[PDB]
Amino acid sequence: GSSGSSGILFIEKPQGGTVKVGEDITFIAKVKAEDLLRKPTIKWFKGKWMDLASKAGKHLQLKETFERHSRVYTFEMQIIKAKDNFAGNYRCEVTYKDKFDSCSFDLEVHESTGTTPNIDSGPSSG
Repeated sequence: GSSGSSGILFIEKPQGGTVKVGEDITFIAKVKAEDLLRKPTIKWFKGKWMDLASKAGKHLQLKETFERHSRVYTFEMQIIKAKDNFAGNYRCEVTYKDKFDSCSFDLEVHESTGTTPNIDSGPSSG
């Protein structure tokens, strides 16, 4: 197990997944906050240069919410009509007054069914 962690700041992390072509997927990402006057900013990226941040407009839409109840923020990433181009390696950058944290995940895109299924191979149920 090559996983090392120690009292990380980024409470929750956006666990990558696999969305079908044309489907809509959302990610979760929370951060430990102490102050209220200040608010941390999150920037979503993709590929090498592709910055989802600027891509957010139609096919993509980001989300952000604050919870003074626990002083923790929760940023989400709503991806609409996920195209085969949305697949690859994602990245997250959150620069907070206190400390900064970054996390990256993986996203997969499967071809949405269109025409009748072809000869398959394997067991079935139901």
